[PDB]
Amino acid sequence: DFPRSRLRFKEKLGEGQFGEVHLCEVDSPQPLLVAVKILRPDATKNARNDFLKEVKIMSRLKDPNIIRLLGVCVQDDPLCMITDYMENGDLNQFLSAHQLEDKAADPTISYPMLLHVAAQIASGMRYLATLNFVHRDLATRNCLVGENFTIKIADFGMSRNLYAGDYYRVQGRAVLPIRWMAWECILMGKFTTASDVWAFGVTLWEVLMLCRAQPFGQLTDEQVIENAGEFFRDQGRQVYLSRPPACPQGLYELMLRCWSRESEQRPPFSQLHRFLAEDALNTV
Ligand SMILES: O=C(N[C@@H]1CNC[C@H]1c1ccccc1)c1ccc(Cl)c(COc2cnc3[nH]ccc3c2)c1
Repeated sequence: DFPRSRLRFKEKLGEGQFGEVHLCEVDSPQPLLVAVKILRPDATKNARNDFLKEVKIMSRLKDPNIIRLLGVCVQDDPLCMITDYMENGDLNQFLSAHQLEDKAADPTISYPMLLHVAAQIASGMRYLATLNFVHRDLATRNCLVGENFTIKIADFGMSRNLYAGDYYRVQGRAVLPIRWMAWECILMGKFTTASDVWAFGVTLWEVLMLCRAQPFGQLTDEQVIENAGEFFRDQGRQVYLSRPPACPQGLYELMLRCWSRESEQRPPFSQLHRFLAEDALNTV
């Protein structure tokens, strides 16, 4: 374990339902930067329980493209959770700050780098699928960026003010990221690896949009939920995200497969990874 006194708190990186995250320095790792989650100052008994369960969940996750648990604070110390610090933060904010490189002639990013970003996400999801672990909230806002466009999948919950518009809230119900959700999730509220594939399709759409636009952004929440009904009724009235400017038709057809009505017809993450890492390179 690790002593809290050995951590040197530098800045606040975020705040959630049952904890808050700080950038810390460590001078005796056994000047190293890490991210540390601690209880909120109004921490309840309920929050502490959720914190302990989060540690158990994160102890499971061991993959280059999933955030990893480096340690926890000592038994006697106030609770903390330590992970790698991803120095470029939020993938949504990161991509937002770039535009697609102009081949003919302001930080930019190339189409092959967008493929590399998306492939890393697919590799992380491929790993989670081997654990039969369902993410339930895959989106660029839940991905983190490190050095050299390294991507790790995380999950920061559904309460951040910055992304409030990405969730549909009804009193007494689970909060729902409806614009990322497969039709069967919207109608029947249950999540699978196949619905993670659907969300990956939307996440891939985000990446190729350079996070410039909300999925179905000109449709209301009510219209997005009704669209799920049109998938169910299967009478050809359902609608899809449009092809991003940066997205070749061949890659768009991959995305459309992620949004297949039948869960079994959606590509597995192994197929998605292969396409993004290899096939798509002839579309450059
Ligand atoms: O995502 C976490 N927890 C989810 C929720 N439950 C299980 C787990 C999960 C992982 C992966 C997939 C699904 C769920 C989580 C927990 C603690 C900490 Cl400190 C961080 C890292 O925060 C960082 C690291 N670098 C940063 N740079 C700039 C900001 C920033 C924040 C993330």
